Amino acid sequence: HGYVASPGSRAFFGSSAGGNLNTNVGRAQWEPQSIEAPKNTFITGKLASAGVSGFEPLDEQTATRWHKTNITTGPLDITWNLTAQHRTASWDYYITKNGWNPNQPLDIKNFDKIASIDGKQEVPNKVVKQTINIPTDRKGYHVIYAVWGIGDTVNAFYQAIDVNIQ
Ligand SMILES: [Cu+2]
Repeated sequence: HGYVASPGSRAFFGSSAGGNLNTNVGRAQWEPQSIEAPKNTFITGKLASAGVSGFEPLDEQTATRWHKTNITTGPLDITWNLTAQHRTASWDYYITKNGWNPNQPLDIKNFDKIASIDGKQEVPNKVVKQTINIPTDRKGYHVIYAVWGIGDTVNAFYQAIDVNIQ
């Protein structure tokens, strides 16, 4: 169990630690760490919730629905907080392509992978800090999809992150 705290994930921003910067986020208000589903679950319109019961409100998709963190292209620091550490296989990061439609359901086919970090089947610390590169053809509102792949289960934790790139 874990979430991306910086830049705050869509779920995390629904919690008090995240400033309640997103309203009406279902279970994400209280447990943004709990978006767990089998690996390689990428159902169109169900990326933000990973299809998980009680996280459905996260799947709404419009240009103005969600709070964005202002960022630049180039390096971006990602910080996870893990409420329950688990042996880890992988950390994968995706971002929406230039030209994507922020008023349509999220579809993984409209993202590129932009980073992949091997977990080495070790147990990470409670705070995990990684740096990924945001490609320079992205500007304005984009969604980063951060996926923590568990080493000793068939599951992963899924974190959609709303950013405004300038
Ligand atoms: Cu867990």
